[PDB]
Amino acid sequence: PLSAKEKLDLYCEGLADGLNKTQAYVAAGFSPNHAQRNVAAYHRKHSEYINAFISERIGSHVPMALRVIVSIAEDPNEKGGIRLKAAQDILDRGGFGAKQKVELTTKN
Amino acid sequence: LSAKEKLDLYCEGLADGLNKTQAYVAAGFSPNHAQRNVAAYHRKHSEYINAFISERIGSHVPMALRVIVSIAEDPNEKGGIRLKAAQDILDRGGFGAKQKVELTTKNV
Amino acid sequence: PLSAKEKLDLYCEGLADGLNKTQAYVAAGFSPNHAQRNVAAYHRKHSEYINAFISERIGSHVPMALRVIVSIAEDPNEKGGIRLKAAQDILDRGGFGAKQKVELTTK
Amino acid sequence: AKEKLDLYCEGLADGLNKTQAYVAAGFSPNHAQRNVAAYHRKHSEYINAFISERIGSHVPMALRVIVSIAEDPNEKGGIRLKAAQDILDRGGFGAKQKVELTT
Amino acid sequence: PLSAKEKLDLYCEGLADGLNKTQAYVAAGFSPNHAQRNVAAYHRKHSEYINAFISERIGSHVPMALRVIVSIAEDPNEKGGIRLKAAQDILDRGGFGAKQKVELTTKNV
Amino acid sequence: PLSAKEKLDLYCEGLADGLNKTQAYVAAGFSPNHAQRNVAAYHRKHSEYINAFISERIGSHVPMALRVIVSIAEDPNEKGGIRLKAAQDILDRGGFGAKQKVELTTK
Amino acid sequence: PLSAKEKLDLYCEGLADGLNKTQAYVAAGFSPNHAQRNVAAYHRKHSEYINAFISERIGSHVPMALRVIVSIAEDPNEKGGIRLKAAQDILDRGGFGAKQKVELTTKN
Amino acid sequence: SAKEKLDLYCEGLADGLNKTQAYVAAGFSPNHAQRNVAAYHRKHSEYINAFISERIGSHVPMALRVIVSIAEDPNEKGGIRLKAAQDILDRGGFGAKQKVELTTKNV
Amino acid sequence: PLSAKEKLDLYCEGLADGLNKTQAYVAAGFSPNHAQRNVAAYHRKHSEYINAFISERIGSHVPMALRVIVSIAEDPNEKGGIRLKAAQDILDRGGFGAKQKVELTTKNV
Repeated sequence: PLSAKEKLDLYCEGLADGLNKTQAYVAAGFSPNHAQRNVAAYHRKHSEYINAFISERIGSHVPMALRVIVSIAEDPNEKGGIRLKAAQDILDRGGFGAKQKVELTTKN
Repeated sequence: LSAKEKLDLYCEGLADGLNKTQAYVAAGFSPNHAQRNVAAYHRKHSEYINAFISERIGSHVPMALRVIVSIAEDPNEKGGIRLKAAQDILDRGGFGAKQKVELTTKNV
Repeated sequence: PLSAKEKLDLYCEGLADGLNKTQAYVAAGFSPNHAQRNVAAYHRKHSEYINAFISERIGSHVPMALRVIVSIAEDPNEKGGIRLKAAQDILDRGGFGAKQKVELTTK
Repeated sequence: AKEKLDLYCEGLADGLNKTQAYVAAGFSPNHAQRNVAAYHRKHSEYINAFISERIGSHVPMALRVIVSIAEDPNEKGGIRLKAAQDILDRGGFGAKQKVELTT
Repeated sequence: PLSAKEKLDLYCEGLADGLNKTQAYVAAGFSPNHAQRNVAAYHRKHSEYINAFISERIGSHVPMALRVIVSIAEDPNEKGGIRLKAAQDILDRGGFGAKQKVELTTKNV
Repeated sequence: PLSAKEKLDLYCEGLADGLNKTQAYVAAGFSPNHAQRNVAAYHRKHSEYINAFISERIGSHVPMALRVIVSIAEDPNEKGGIRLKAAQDILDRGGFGAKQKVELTTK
Repeated sequence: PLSAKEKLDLYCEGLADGLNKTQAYVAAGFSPNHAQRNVAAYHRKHSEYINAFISERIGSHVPMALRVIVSIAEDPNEKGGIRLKAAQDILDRGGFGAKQKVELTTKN
Repeated sequence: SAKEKLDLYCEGLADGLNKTQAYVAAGFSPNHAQRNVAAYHRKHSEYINAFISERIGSHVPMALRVIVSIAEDPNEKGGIRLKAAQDILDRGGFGAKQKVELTTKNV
Repeated sequence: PLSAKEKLDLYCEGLADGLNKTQAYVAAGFSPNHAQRNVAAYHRKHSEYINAFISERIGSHVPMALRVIVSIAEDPNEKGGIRLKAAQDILDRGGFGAKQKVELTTKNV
């Protein structure tokens, strides 16, 4: 007796690691005999929620990436080019770069 | 069941074994009329197969996410690879690029 | 009792595999002496269909490439950068990608 | 409640765990997997602003790294050139034209 | 007993294979002694047909290239990056590709 | 006896080199007793000026960069590719390099 | 006695091959006492024709390059990556290419 | 004198890259450094930018001569010579440009 | 009488080879004392012509580059990737190029 969206979230969490749709479906608590078509219909209904959830899991891992990038930028034992790319990366994300393009339209 | 279930079974065989005729004969079809029916059948049902294979491509995204997270968190990986994976998840998380200034000239 | 279209499709498959205009022409089951002008005329007549066929042939190979990329992503003994590129590719084709650019016109 | 949220935000930014950073902010320790989800999706924009400010905090370090690489005589030539070009690009001196012909 | 179109076709074939202006000119069957001034006018006259012929000839080679790319994709003993690039290539030409970009115009007038 | 603008400039310069916000705050000459809260409010207030200062410092380092790029271009015992990239770069900043695109829009 | 058009073409050919303005100028036959005073202006006169001449000369080498690319693509003793790049190149020049891009415009 | 110290301060920044250091090296008041250099630099930003843009224009013949020498040097690596030749041909006014567009809509 | 239009071009040649503004100014036969400012002002006056002249000098070097590229393409002992890049460059210069792009502007305005 659980929220249908919460059992859907359990299905999503089980799908994110163990990589099988019907397996996560029955692990979400559905009919084990009416299994392989009902998981397909359920997935085809709530596709947009699944995409938003996957983007949420991507966003959950960003602080690790930030620590990695800063540590590489301040690492004295790294190659010069990799430090330069890390410093460039955080400077770009900080709001500094530029591009000047000149256009010339010779129409016919 | 419905001929559509035999078609999706045929699509499953096409997704794994890379042969039109082999996936045809695995569906339970004519072994004598082999080159004839699979070509017309495939040329008719293109959109369902394309949607099915794009769904199969999407089926592997948790694996790819786990791989990228592992490369970012693997302590013994090269500096450049850790930096590039971290840049990738930061970009997919919603932290990105920057400015461009335009200058428009026109034909005499 | 064979269709012109079917003969044409056999000629296209033979051109994709046996790599010669006159050779694939006669392998389609045609006249071997009235060939060198006739195969050229036949090719320039049905060019759009041959190109559509070749795109169908390219699409015939996408599951192999899909398996290749998934295998490269799942290989524990592969170089790090290549695994990363394979996973990036699967994430991009799955529908999660790149972002913004700001415009400012000085005219 | 926002100051306790900032406490939780720093704990999340450094220790990389939702439930642990939740209880490390001085919040309810028993019921974790449900309330942290609602709180996290609730203040998403605040967390994003928090992380973008933290990204901006490291900019002086990056600038110093790039100038050091540009001034190092024992650095490879290609890396020195890329760094000097990079600060020149960020300083406001750059590129040029592209001509179009539309039929 | 040949027309201007068939001698032009022989001229184009000789130019595609034997690579010489006077050589491809005379293999079409003209006078070899007073050649160097007239070939410039001839080529500048039928340039577009030669270009279309050359693109046709390029289109003649696609199955060889396709076979090479597929073999590289299925070759297990090839470097990982080249196998990856090849699989990416056939997927891109097959119709599975890229994605979004957001615009932000801070306008002037 | 110096402006809030001069105290802000010293705080920003200290922020350029001196990492601690609170360290750059007290080195700018403010109250050391309540610094860690007041530096947060002060920084969140004057964000645009600090960003402008950092862009000013980036421009402050450009003559060094020009000297390095021209010197690497003039180095007689340097690799060809690096000399080529530097010469290309200064030629591009001088106002050279062209690129043509023909468009065909099928709406 | 020489036709002016043929003489200009000969001067152009000398620039194309023997790499000198004054060399091709004296190779046309011109006033011996003065050349530099006029040759610079003369070159500035027929600039567009010389550009057409060099654009024709680049096209003169196209079948050789095509043979080069086909041989590199079909040579079995070449690196895998170079074989792939050559095959890709001839496939692109044959007319088979790239795909989509999504736009999202936020206003001001 | 004042102009001499103005451009010498910039060349000193080009040589050892520090504003207070180049200010005290330029030959003005050595006693007050951190405030007077800030005011002086903020005033003449356009002047230093124009000066360095002129200095860049001073070096373009060097870049051209270096590139031509790299292109015609017979014992240089092949790829570097090819990149140099491509660059000089591109700046001479010769490049490829094809592109077919197809703009759709959600209706 | 050397005209100001042609003497400027001689100064331009001196700037392209002998690499100094004031030195080329006095090497045109000017006052060596009227020095550091006068060459700067002269340069600021005729900037567009100086740029056009250096562009003619840059255009002067294209035949050598073409010779080099064809030589690299024709070298039997050159690396495969480098010969391929040379052939790609000359094919692009001949008029054979790029390919498709699909646009889709689905947004909430």
